[PDB]
Amino acid sequence: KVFGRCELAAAMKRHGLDNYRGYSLGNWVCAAKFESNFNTQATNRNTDGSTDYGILQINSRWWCNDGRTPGSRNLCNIPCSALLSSDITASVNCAKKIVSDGNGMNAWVAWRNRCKGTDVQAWIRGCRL
Ligand SMILES: [Cl-]
Ligand SMILES: [Cl-]
Ligand SMILES: [Cl-]
Ligand SMILES: [Cl-]
Ligand SMILES: [Cl-]
Ligand code: NA
Repeated sequence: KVFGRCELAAAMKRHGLDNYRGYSLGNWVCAAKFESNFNTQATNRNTDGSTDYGILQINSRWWCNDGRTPGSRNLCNIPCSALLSSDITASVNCAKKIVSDGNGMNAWVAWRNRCKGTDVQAWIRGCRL
């Protein structure tokens, strides 16, 4: 599923991401835009053999099991394929664990390079929330 901007904002708000660990909703929408272009089916392979999955490009090196990342962890206790669903619940719940692990949203490279320090409220401007 390719979300619209306001559609995704509303879904993330319903799932408790607005101001989660102090990160306003626009931070999460901005991260999703630049990580996946709002596409739940996005995958990308990393140099070390791990793979990033879904709307927030969660990495199999630490967070999910895809059966092809030897020596990795599965800290969200999910198969990576669950992060590709049209229902974003699994991605949001895993993202909550990630952002709570000490480094905040700096875990998302695209957030750090394209969202951090910008006017992220623009990503939810005009949306009915
Ligand atoms: Cl957009
Ligand atoms: Cl915001
Ligand atoms: Cl594995
Ligand atoms: Cl949902
Ligand atoms: Cl933080
Ligand atoms: Na893994």
